[PDB]
This record gives sequence, structure tokens and C-alpha cells, in this order.
Amino acid sequence: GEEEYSEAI
Repeated sequence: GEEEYSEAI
């Protein structure tokens, strides 16, 4: 998920 990238970090 491109938007989940921020949440991933």
C-alpha cells in the first residue's frame, strides 16, 4: 500500500 508506507514506518 502506497498510503500504508507512512504507517509502515
